[PDB]
Amino acid sequence: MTEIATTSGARSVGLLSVGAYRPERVVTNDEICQEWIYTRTGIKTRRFAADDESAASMATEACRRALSNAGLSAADIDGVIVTTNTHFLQTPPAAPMVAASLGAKGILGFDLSAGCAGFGYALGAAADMIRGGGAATMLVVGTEKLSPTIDMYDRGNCFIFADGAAAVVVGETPFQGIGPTVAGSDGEQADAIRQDIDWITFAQNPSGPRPFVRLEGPAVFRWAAFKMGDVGRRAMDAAGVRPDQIDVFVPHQFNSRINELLVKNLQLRPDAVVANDIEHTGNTSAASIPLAMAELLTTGAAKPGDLALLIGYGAGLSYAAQVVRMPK
Amino acid sequence: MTEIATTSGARSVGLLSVGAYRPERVVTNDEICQHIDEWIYTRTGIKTRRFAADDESAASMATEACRRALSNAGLSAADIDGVIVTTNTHFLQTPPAAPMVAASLGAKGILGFDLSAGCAGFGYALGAAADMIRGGGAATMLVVGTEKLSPTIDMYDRGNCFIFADGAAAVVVGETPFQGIGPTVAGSDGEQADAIRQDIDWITFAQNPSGPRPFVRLEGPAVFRWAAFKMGDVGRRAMDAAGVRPDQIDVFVPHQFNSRINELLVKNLQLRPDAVVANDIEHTGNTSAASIPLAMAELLTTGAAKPGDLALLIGYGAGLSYAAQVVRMPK
Ligand SMILES: *SCCCCCCCCCC
Ligand SMILES: *SCCCCCCCCCC
Repeated sequence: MTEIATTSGARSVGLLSVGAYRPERVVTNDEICQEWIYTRTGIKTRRFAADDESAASMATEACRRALSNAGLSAADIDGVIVTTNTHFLQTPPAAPMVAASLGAKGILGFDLSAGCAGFGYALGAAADMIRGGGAATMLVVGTEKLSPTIDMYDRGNCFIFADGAAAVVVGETPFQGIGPTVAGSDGEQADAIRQDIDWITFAQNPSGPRPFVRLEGPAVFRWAAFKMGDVGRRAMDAAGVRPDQIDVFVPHQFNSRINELLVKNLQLRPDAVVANDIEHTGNTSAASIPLAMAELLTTGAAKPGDLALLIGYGAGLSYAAQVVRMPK
Repeated sequence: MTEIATTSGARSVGLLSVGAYRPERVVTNDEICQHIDEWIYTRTGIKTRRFAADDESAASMATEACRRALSNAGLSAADIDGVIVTTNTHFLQTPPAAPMVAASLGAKGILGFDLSAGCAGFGYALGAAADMIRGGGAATMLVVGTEKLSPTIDMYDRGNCFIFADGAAAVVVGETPFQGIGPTVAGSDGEQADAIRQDIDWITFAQNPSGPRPFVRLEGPAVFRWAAFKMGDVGRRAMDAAGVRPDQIDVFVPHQFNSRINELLVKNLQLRPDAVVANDIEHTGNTSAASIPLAMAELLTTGAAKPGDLALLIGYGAGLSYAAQVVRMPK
């Protein structure tokens, strides 16, 4: 029964920085179709990536900005996790591609897919790896090129999804910066948000329709609005923080009315800042939460060290939540 | 500034069991390779491999492997707090497979995500699961490598038609009396991402689906050279991290990519003459993320390895990615 070593890393880990990338093309409600969109969803405009851009290329840019904001270079990073739904290759994964693009072609890394909640899972996994001693400093980047997956004839969701990327640096902090991860799924509602035709079935029958994103609105709305408050409470309990201590709330930027209901259910202070990046960023799935954090810090709405509650929710029916201290 | 709480989990974690699902369709070298009518065997060690049915998926096979893993641990779905699915052949951008897998086992509600790191998916997934359990995020998890690679194969690709295959195998990861999973050794060579790849991205394809379709492409010489050059060091780093010597390893479970690579690695790692070396590749081929746990499953089934034998795992593949650890054999 030979000894296998037990190891550990730094106990206190937090967000050292965030960097964000949004593509340049402003897309209006009048272009992604064929008066009440803003009212119903909270969206006015979104950003679409260029043809030559990819989830991977945007991840690279966000990571560059996150390193710069941390006072770090790529040689300081031990690992990278890319989280996404729009890396349109079965292999290779985007993480080593990003690693090489940053000039650290040899560092560990993998891709994490958990629908919209990928970021919360990816954060928790980096936190755990570092505390476990598998790394000291990591990049976690949510990146999405959703624009090509949208059926422009589907008024059900055509105005929802968008493009962009955002990265956080995660590493040793003087005090705990990332609370315990509260996560879960509802695999019985896997169909509620989906690619409608798998790629192989499509490739094997090219005379058929191509795949696009499909959404089941009432079922999604119902689930989020009514279960996400209890998830938020578990995240606050686990972190040992009270609802009234939360300065910033970053729900997934999926729909404004869902997020409005959550705020009331969660019993946060009246002055708690609630992320509304959705209005000019739309729904950027895995990139949503860190894009919203960056946006709040940019505008002055949040400050480094603010207590933020993050709740990711979406496809698979997956959610991941945690309390953090704001970076930068 | 009030301080954020931390949680804690098990210190000592291990592979409690393995469960293996192999689809029933047996495929010979003749059938998958247009160019061949015995050298494929000599050059790679592959004689046959299993192909999933048309109706089967990476997700469906994962469920089956999970059921078997649970039964092999004497546990139920009630005992699992998390599932990581690792694959390269879940052919949906969304939804992920992990939640539908969890539902399939009656553990709807439980956390889960999919992990992709080419062939090295399993080692990263095993590493991630151990980390999560020690961090207090879960107490007992399923980690399942699953692959339906058969429909990605170009039967005219003389360099790779014979390589890839279907299967799934899961491990139950949980608290043990003594440390059962050593630290994770991992890394990449992102500058060689094109070495193993889908050749046409899905969106580029979606715009011209009546033209050429995507298939798996592999630059074999490049991959052979890199594995033979690099994996010895990788193996040594995993043993060093676990605090073990080469002569202490009982079972060597390298990725089932090519038998000749794996022989070169045995010699390079300086393992014991009598160290048991995984050769599941012979009738299973390269099942990517399912390879290591399927190979563990095979050594146990044949009784070539026993539960508790000290094992060295090395995964290597696309991305150019690798992930390694010393573990005790499950079952
Ligand atoms: S909440 C996550 C939504 C992500 C959707 C991925 C795109 C699916 C359509 C592929 C054509
Ligand atoms: S070593 C990892 C091999 C994974 C191959 C995934 C399939 C890519 C081609 C899809 C058409």
